[PDB]
Amino acid sequence: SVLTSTAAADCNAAVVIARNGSAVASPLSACAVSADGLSLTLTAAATYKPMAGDTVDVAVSQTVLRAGSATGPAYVPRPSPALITVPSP
Repeated sequence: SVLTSTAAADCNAAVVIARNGSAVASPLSACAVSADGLSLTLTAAATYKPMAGDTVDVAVSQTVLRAGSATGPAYVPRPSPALITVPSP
């Protein structure tokens, strides 16, 4: 997968970051993708630090991130947010 656009505003509109049902506004400052495209490379915001817990999902009906390619099928929300072992108690 690859991001169609990588502007600061565009990055925050692609995913929703929450913890215990409470979301976080503009949790990122930038975004990118790995060379092989098998993983994302997100730049965090300055309002939190790593403490081994978090969760993340994708915004409903978003089109910024597309699998296959930048012109392939788009991502859709998971049944539940995926786990991230970083910024939250």
